[PDB]
Amino acid sequence: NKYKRIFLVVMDSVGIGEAPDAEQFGDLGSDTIGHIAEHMNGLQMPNMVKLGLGNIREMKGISKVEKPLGYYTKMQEKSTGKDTMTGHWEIMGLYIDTPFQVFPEGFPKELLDELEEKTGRKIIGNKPASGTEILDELGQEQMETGSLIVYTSADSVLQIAAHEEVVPLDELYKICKIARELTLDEKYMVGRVIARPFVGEPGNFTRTPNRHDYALKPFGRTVMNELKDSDYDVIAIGKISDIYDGEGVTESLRTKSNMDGMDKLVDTLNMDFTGLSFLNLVDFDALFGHRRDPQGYGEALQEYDARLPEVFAKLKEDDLLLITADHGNDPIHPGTDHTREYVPLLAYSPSMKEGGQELPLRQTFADIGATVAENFGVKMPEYGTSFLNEL
Ligand SMILES: O=P([O-])(O)O[C@H]1O[C@H](COP(=O)(O)O)[C@@H](O)[C@H](O)[C@H]1O
Ligand SMILES: [Mn+2]
Ligand SMILES: [Mn+2]
Ligand SMILES: [Mn+2]
Repeated sequence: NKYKRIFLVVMDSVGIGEAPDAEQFGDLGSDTIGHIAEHMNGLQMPNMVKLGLGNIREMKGISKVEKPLGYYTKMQEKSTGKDTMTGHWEIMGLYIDTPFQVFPEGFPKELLDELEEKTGRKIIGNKPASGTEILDELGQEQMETGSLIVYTSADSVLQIAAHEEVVPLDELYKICKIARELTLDEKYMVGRVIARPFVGEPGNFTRTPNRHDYALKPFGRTVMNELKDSDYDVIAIGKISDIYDGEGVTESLRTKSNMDGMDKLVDTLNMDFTGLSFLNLVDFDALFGHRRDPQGYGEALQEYDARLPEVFAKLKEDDLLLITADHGNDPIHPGTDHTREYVPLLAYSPSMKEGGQELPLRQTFADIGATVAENFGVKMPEYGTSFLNEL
C-alpha cells in the first residue's frame, strides 16, 4: 500500500464558489470562502495557503504559492442534492439521485396528518426553531395536552419534543420510528428524525440526554464499508459516524467543537492504525453558515488554520492528508440553506519531497472514495476516478 494511513478532513460547508449548476438551486453568486475573505478584509489562513488553497483560487488574503506543499484542485458535486448526507455519501463512493429536503416553512400537512393518524396525538409547532425557543413557547401546552411538538432546523431534520413525565420515553421513541418510516418518501425526505425529550416546569424546561437519532443508511455500500470488511481501521471523528449511520465505522470519537475535532485528529495521528481517520469539522456549517455570520465563520477558519502546523509535524512519510468540504453554506446569501458550490481539495504527504501540482478538476466527490479504495486495495466504488497515481 502507498499510504498506511489516510487522514480525511471535511471542513463542513467550506465551499469555494458557485458550481456550474448553482442556478437550479437559486445559488447564483454563492461563494463561501470568497465572501468570508471579503468580509474579513483578507482571511488569515497561512497554512492552507502553504498547502495550495490560493493555487485553487485566489481570494482576499489567500494568494497562490510557487511551491505548494501538496496537490490541489476543486471538486464538483454530481449528486442531485446539496445536503450533508448527499455530500458525504458521494465522497465515500456513492451517487445520490434523491435529495434530502429542508423545511423553512414547516412540514407539509399531508405528512403531519399521517403522523397524527398513526399515533393518535395532536401535533403543534411545525416550524424551524431552536430547542430552547420552541420549549419556551410550546412546552406548557405540550404538557397539558399530550400533543407532540414537531419542529425543524436549517438542516434536513424532523425533531419531536415531548415531556418525559407526560409522554413516556419508550412512547416518544415509538412515535419517532413511525415518523422515520413516513419520511422515507421523496415528497418529504428528512435526513434525520430526532427524539427531543425534555423535563422541568414552565419557564425552566431542559432537554435531557435521552435524545435519540433516527438516521438513514447510505444508499449503497460505501468505501468505508469495504475498508471495514477488509479489516482496516475506520476511525470516525465528530459527526462522521452519524452521517453514515455507523456504516463501515470501526471506532467513533465524539467532538464538542472544531478545536476538539482537531484534538481528536491529533489523537488519531498518535494511534498505530492502518486505514482511514475521517474528521468532520461541523462548526462552520452549524454555527456560522446557517446563522449567516461571516465574522464568526472567518474567525473559525483562522482558528482551524492555526492548528495545522502540528498536524504537518506529526504526519509520517506513509501518511496522506486530504482536506475538502461537502457543499457550500455562504454566510452572505439569502435564506438559511446550503449553497451549491465547488469544494476545495488538498492532498498532502511529507513524502511529496518536491511539493505538489494541480490535479485535474474532480468531476464527482467520489474521486476521494476511489482514491482511498485504490490505496488500500479494496473493491473500487461504482463512481469516482482515483487520483492516487497523480500524487
Ligand atoms: O445537536 P446536534 O449537534 O446533534 O444537531 C442537531 O440539532 C441541531 C439543533 O440544535 P438546537 O435546537 O439545540 O439549536 C440542528 O441544527 C441539527 O441539524 C441537528 O442535527
Ligand atoms: Mn441559495
Ligand atoms: Mn455539511
Ligand atoms: Mn447544514
